[PDB]
Amino acid sequence: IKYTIYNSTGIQIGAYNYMEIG
Repeated sequence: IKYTIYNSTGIQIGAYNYMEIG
Protein backbone atom coordinates (compact mmCIF):
# COMPACT_ATOMS: atom_id res chain seq x y z
CA ILE A 1 0.00 0.00 0.00
CA LYS A 2 1.65 3.30 -1.09
CA TYR A 3 -0.10 6.56 0.05
CA THR A 4 1.76 9.83 0.54
CA ILE A 5 0.43 12.41 3.10
CA TYR A 6 1.97 15.71 4.42
CA ASN A 7 2.24 16.78 8.12
CA SER A 8 -1.35 15.95 9.21
CA THR A 9 -2.91 14.12 12.17
CA GLY A 10 -1.89 10.52 12.82
CA ILE A 11 -3.40 7.94 10.46
CA GLN A 12 -4.37 4.23 10.72
CA ILE A 13 -4.09 2.32 7.36
CA GLY A 14 -4.70 -1.40 6.70
CA ALA A 15 -7.17 -3.75 8.43
CA TYR A 16 -9.68 -2.44 11.02
CA ASN A 17 -7.21 -1.18 13.66
CA TYR A 18 -8.14 0.49 17.00
CA MET A 19 -6.72 3.89 18.10
CA GLU A 20 -7.67 6.59 20.65
CA ILE A 21 -6.32 10.11 20.01
CA GLY A 22 -7.18 11.88 23.25
